[PDB]
Amino acid sequence: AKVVDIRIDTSAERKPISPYIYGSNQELDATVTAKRFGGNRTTGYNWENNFSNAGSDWLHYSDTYLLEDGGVPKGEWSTPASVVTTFHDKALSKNVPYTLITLQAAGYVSADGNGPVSQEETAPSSRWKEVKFEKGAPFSLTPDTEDDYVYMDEFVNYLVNKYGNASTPTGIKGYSIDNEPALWSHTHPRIHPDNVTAKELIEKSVALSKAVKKVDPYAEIFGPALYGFAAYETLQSAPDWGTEGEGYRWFIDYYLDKMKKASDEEGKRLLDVLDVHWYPEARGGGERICFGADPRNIETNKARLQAPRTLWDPTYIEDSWIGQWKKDFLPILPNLLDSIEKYYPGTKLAITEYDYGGGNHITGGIAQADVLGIFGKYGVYLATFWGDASNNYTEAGINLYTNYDGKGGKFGDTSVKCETSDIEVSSAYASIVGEDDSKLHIILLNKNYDQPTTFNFSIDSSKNYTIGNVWAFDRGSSNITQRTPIVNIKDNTFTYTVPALTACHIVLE
Ligand SMILES: [Ca+2]
Ligand SMILES: [Cl-]
Ligand SMILES: [Zn+2]
Repeated sequence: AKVVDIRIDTSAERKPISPYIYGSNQELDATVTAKRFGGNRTTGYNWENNFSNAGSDWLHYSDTYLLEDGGVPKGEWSTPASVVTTFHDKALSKNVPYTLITLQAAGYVSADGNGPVSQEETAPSSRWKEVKFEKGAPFSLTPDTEDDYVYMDEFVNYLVNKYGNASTPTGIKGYSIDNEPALWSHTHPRIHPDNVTAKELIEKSVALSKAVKKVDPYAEIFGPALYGFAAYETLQSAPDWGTEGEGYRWFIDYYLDKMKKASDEEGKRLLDVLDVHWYPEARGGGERICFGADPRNIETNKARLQAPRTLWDPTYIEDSWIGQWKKDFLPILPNLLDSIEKYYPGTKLAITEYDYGGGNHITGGIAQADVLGIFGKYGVYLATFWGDASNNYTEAGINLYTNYDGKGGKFGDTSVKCETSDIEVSSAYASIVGEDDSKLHIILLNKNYDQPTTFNFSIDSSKNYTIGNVWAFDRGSSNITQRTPIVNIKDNTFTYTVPALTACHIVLE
């Protein structure tokens, strides 16, 4: 039998878990705690008329896709910002406390919904409106659709007028500086044909942040929404990186340092949240764990289970180009957080797109639960999964934290010390509520593929626990079901054997 010791000390290493790590980009069958309006379609979205452009995703079409996909009623298609107000209204109706709205920085937004934009209609042209961050004339709630410009501060003003500012109960809390700027010239060449420079990205980020914060001083600015590691390192070989990056280990440090400098000159914080996208490059069984992975490939599934360790564990070297060539930047979350500490202390960290794959397989659910445990433990502020409602095991992984009992039961909001003797076969995360250890929550993941694992728990707490109720999912179902409670707790010790490939949430009282 495989035997693993779990040691918890409810008084030790206490740290808040940000509530907003359990979010999504799409409409999921899960209770989520943040919603992001972002990704490729948001770069060219025009709040005045709701048109947007597919870019490379579909023939550079300008059309009504976001109206249709967001479920906006036809009677509101010509109402300013109806894509965004439907998106936020839906989030509020689902009791989601954080909405993150992407603002447009690549330079232009769709003028029309008339179909493909030719290369000869690359902006500026009749097919586009130029974005300015500051109107510099009085705002209107009925923006002028006939002129040549779309104003970001006027868009924010419309939202704040409707919902209140970000400090209020219904306000939109965060705005993103566009999406994947190092891919603008690939995804949106008809808006931004040139490869983005580091200098342009800082100039725009600073200017947009200033413009937003004049309207809503409480709103959080997120950037740069980088697509993946090569953008973290060099802004995708940006044309000015050889000069701008002198003395910087990677583009992340340059971005933090320059946003801090601009904030110090301005006299207020202009970057609230360092925002990146992380689609694992980890491979197993001869393929990446996401983007077309075969769920029959057991070696891929095993690699998916271990891949979350690249986020935090210095001993884990994944099979990928990042694991091979970029060891100096792994594990990735401590590297990002260390950069924040060195170059812009107090900046938060968000993972605004990610997907570990296997979302309809038990290993996608276990990996998802592991990732959410890591985000909480290591201090990520906000995270939003990218993927649809067919990812039933990913959704179970989210609900294990946000709604394990179907009536709103949730993981605690204060992380506490919880160590496993075998980080390969298992993960375990523990939390309490506020400062109170009366209820101790434990997420316990058995990564053993084809055998049970016996866990010997030893807990140091101010309480003497007498029952552990249990909810779990497994290969039999992604529905989270209540299991027999743990009852033989002797001096805050117990033994609990869990079947192969099972994810559990234990609630001790
Ligand atoms: Ca206009
Ligand atoms: Cl990018
Ligand atoms: Zn689903």
